Amino acid sequence: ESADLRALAKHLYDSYIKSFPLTKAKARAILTGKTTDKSPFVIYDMNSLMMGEDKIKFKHITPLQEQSKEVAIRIFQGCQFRSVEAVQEITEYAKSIPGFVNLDLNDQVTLLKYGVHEIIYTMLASLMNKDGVLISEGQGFMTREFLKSLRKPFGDFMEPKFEFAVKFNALELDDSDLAIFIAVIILSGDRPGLLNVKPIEDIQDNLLQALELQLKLNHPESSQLFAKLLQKMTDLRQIVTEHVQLLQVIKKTETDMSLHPLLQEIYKDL
Amino acid sequence: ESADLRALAKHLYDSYIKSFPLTKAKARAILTGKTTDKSPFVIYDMNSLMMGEDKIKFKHITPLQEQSKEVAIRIFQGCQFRSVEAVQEITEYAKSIPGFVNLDLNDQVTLLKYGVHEIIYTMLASLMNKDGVLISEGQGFMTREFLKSLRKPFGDFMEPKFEFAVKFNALELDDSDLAIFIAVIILSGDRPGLLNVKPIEDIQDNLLQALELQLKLNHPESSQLFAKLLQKMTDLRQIVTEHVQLLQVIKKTETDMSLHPLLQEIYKDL
Amino acid sequence: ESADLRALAKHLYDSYIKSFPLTKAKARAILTGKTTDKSPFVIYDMNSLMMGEDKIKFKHITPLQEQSKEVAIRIFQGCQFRSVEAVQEITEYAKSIPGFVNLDLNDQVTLLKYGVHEIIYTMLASLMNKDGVLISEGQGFMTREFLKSLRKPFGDFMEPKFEFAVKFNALELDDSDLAIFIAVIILSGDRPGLLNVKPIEDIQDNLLQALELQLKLNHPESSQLFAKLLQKMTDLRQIVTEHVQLLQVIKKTETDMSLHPLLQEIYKDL
Amino acid sequence: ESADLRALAKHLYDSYIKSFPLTKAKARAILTGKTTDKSPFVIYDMNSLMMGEDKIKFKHITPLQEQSKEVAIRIFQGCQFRSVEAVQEITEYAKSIPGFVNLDLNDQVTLLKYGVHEIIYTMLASLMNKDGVLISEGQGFMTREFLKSLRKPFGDFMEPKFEFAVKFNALELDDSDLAIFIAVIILSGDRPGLLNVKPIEDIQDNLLQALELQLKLNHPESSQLFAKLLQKMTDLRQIVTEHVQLLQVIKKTETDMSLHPLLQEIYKDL
Ligand SMILES: CCCCCCC[C@@H]1S[C@@H](CC(=O)N(Cc2ccccc2)Cc2ccccc2)C(=O)N1CCCCc1ccc(C(=O)O)cc1
Ligand SMILES: CCCCCCC[C@@H]1S[C@@H](CC(=O)N(Cc2ccccc2)Cc2ccccc2)C(=O)N1CCCCc1ccc(C(=O)O)cc1
Ligand SMILES: CCCCCCC[C@@H]1S[C@@H](CC(=O)N(Cc2ccccc2)Cc2ccccc2)C(=O)N1CCCCc1ccc(C(=O)O)cc1
Ligand SMILES: CCCCCCC[C@@H]1S[C@@H](CC(=O)N(Cc2ccccc2)Cc2ccccc2)C(=O)N1CCCCc1ccc(C(=O)O)cc1
Repeated sequence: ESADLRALAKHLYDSYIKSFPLTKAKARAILTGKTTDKSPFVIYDMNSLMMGEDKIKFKHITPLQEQSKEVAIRIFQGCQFRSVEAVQEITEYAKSIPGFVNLDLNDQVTLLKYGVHEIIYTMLASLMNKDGVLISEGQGFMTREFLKSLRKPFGDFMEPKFEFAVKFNALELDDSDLAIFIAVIILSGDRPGLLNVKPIEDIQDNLLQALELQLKLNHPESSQLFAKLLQKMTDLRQIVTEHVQLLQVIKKTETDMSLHPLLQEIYKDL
Repeated sequence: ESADLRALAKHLYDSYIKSFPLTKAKARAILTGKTTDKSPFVIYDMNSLMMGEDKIKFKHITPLQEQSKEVAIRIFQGCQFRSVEAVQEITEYAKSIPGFVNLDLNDQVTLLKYGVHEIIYTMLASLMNKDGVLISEGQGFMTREFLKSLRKPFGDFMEPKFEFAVKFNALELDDSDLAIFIAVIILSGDRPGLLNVKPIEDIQDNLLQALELQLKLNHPESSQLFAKLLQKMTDLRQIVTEHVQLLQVIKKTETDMSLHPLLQEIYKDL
Repeated sequence: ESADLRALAKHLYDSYIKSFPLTKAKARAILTGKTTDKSPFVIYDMNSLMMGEDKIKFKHITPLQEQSKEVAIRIFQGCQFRSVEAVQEITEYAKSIPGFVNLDLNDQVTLLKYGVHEIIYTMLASLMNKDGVLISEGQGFMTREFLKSLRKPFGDFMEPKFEFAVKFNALELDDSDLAIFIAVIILSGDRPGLLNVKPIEDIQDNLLQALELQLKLNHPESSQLFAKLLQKMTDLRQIVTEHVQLLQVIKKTETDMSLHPLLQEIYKDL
Repeated sequence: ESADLRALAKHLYDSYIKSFPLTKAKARAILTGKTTDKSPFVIYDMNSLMMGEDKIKFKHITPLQEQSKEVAIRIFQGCQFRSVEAVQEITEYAKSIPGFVNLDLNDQVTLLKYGVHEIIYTMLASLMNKDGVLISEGQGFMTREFLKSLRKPFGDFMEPKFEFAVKFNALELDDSDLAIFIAVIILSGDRPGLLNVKPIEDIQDNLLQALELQLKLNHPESSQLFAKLLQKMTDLRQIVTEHVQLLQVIKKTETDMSLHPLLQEIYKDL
């Protein structure tokens, strides 16, 4: 029901609004150069990384970076802090998903467990441009080279995230559309331990129709955006696929490396 | 354009029908479909094979289980052949798509170079069911169980592909439907090295359009099929990466076997 | 380039076969293995000894235990003679080796002058077993015991070769493996009195890269065989020195035997 | 896995680092004096020789040279003074290679028994440049020709060593590299009195895999640095025995010459 779909739509909107602070909307208004209430303090090298330690809030080893826990570490054990934060919001927005919180207790988790990372890169896009990506609330702009120049491992960590973002953003999906896309993802139903599935599908349908008319409407010209959009999902897989294989490395190679429970539990290889 | 979408959809059925031997139709009839006609022989256990292997139109090596390849190695080195074939089938077909042949020969090489697999794993499905799969012109039937009983690298090869058929075939798609879905696979347009993506997406779109109306007209009581059937290429793409991982792996596991040369080159890998 | 390697192998294999009539495959077909075909006349005692040459395919002297020469010596002398044929064999296989002839002869000789012995014990390793050693076209089999009961500086010369063997043999290597293994020795590059090592050193590396891919291939389950192998040019390097000890030790014995000249020459000592 | 491999090594390095004092790196500092910090005090003859006993703590005689003990013996003992200490480090280190102590006691010792020397000559290498060898905690220095003149025996009890050092050094391997090749050494598999080897073997294989990768990574240009480095494994033994056999002489030649607790036990011909 159209009238019920705009409802469904609009319904997921405010939620996304209330579960996530850095909307694509704000995150884009901190990337262009137009308004300069406060632009993003940019990070491109060490002098700046450090300079941004004072200018920006980085509750980590302020002075050196080498001998007392190298930086890539602090820069990596950083995302993992934002991380916890993501699943916080993410899960939250999932709580609001129509009928979602009804399904098997065991499954909801699964849904979150996986779809949480896939959703992390979905969002993440609106956070970056081909010059770099914003950090800590978009209160800063870490450059693409700064990262690219890092230690043998982590060094390739993000570089493979732009090609996706660049393209994903190229569809020009505003906020109003994201939430529902963030909705579908979650109600996938093709995950391990998926106890009872048809329901998660009945839901995902609700949100596949909804989201559908949202593109047509919100993007009259964006012919085939839906198909185009749903397609992106594969992109998001490999990325999550690959990412994992990294934490697969990193930890059995960084055994002092801690890991918050929500992550400890979603960080499940394969 | 409706009517035009109507004919495109037919255009492709015809050709597909002409470029493709074992269809989902005739397969079904044979598989889970009764039609107790010219039923196939079955392989349910290692010997049950040998004691059947001599009962079919193969072409390469006789039943030699000692210093002459083991079941495993011979069944895969058999897919390859068959795949190698359908490659041309998908090729001749591809040469029937509106505007295709008009593409640059490099992209035509590309479009085909990657989508072939996806095309393949999708069609393999018209021969699968939870229990097994058609073999040798579907003149036989390999069991998911039997197959499961094979050498270490090969054992869990189909198990996860089998899962796909489950979900893919769950859509109960008919040939006229696969006919376009398969056309979309060829002109995916995101492939590496395409030098003219404009047109490749121009056609494809006219195909997503053509597809949609199809899935509609023939499945009026099943919404989001299109959007479902679409959000399936990620499963395929997923498989694609597996094959090429469960394979590259075998490269440095069967190189000594440089007794493949001309047959090894006539095949290469895909 | 793996293609390059996979062939160098068969090339050298070929030549190992063409150059070396008796192989392991056979020194094994008649050794402990069965194939009960051309059973090797055994020598367990001094008594069987004399009763043997009157049947053994030897060419020169008869089992003259009528105050005509003495056994041990006689049984030793039969070795050095063998090795002389050996050298021919090996001196030929040498030619098969990539640009082994493009090197200054003031090295080619050396390489052979020094390697030869090693290649002599490496093959002997295949003619034995914890229980003995094949003799005369393997058309015979001297015991591990009988030889122990031999004269003062003789009844305890091979033991180490046996002690050795075992180990080596345990790599269940095949002549196709050994071909390449032999090659790598020849171009040992660390031979004293070398003139232009560069080329040599280069080749042996190619060889080393061929051998290495071999074991990886030929033997898929046994890592570090390659290493467990290069750890063997050492034992051989030792055993070789035995060959000297008894020799410069033999001088003080079989010497005044001036009814030898053009024979103690044809064989000299190496 | 390359993950578990780049780790063993990493572990194996600090070990080396925290066990063996003067490193190859710290050493190559001294030898290449483009610095001033604390240059060595070189001994090029008796003239100079009696000066190290001024700025250096030469635990040996300074007044008269022959009667109340001569110079060669006054050095040799000094050589084997490090020996006892050579024990320490490795012995200490030995207990760091995973699964070491986990072996049957006796067997443990064996690895130490013999391998205790090959490392020594391995570690002495980094100590010496074509022109000589550092001595006394890297402070003092003892020339080649200086030692090349000593009493009849010792006279050349180093010349051949240098050669090896000279040649070995050229592997341009560092401590990361060594530590492992030091681990592989101890972790033999062909020692006189090895009850249970499959284990020893299974352990080295591990160190050997680590090693392999380590060399690639660190020396991407260094073609075959592996095989080559393993080749040296032979070389080290020649010297060993030669030291072994010429340490004999000095024994029955100099009957009062003692052989501190440790040394004796790890000293045995054959
Ligand atoms: C070594 C490899 C580094 C990898 C990439 C670094 C950029 C990330 S991206 C951004 C948001 C986010 O994490 N995401 C998800 C994500 C997951 C995987 C990969 C990359 C990004 C998106 C998010 C934002 C907004 C809403 C929802 C979700 C952020 O604040 N980042 C964290 C860095 C903060 C600054 C810092 C620097 C130095 C120090 C110090 O000197 O100690 C301390 C702190
Ligand atoms: C060891 C691991 C592999 C396991 C899977 C095997 C199933 C296939 S399914 C069928 C068609 C096809 O080839 N495909 C290709 C494919 C398969 C698996 C994965 C990916 C792609 C499906 C297809 C049909 C139509 C069009 C496109 C593609 C077939 O003939 N099969 C091939 C085997 C024939 C039997 C045989 C056995 C031994 C011997 C002997 O040596 O003596 C003789 C005959
Ligand atoms: C004295 C101590 C014992 C020494 C070992 C004796 C057995 C050898 S082992 C074998 C191979 C070989 O020679 N080699 C060389 C080698 C082995 C060990 C050490 C040094 C050198 C290896 C070879 C084989 C294949 C290819 C290349 C090289 C062989 O034909 N043998 C030759 C002897 C035949 C018997 C005989 C005895 C007496 C009389 C009589 O009544 O007059 C006649 C015949
Ligand atoms: C006549 C025999 C000559 C033999 C070789 C001499 C060089 C050695 S090398 C070095 C340490 C070491 O032993 N090695 C190994 C070794 C083994 C075999 C041969 C040669 C060297 C290095 C090592 C350390 C720790 C671990 C592993 C390896 C050292 O301090 N050296 C000892 C001499 C110190 C100076 C000295 C001289 C004169 C006087 C006096 O007149 O008062 C007093 C002291």
